[PDB]
Amino acid sequence: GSSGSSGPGSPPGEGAPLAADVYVGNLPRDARVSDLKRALRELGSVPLRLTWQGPRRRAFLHYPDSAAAQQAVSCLQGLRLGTDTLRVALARQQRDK
Repeated sequence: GSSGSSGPGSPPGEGAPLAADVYVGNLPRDARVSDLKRALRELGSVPLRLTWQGPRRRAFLHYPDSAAAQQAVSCLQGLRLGTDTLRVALARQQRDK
């Protein structure tokens, strides 16, 4: 074997909006909320609320607090349904009225 190095450094979580909403796009043609839910369940990534859209092919996971979200995301990452690789990433947008 061979090892002996660290790799610290993670997107801080203080001061910025407590937006604990994860964005999910690039869903199959006729994807089913279940398909996604299941994976989330087994992955212990079950949020309080989940907004799934059909014709729009989008999904929004609402976690209790940022922490909960972050942890989940890292896990969700990579996960894909079929051939297409779902586009999962913390929902962030600068929309100021």
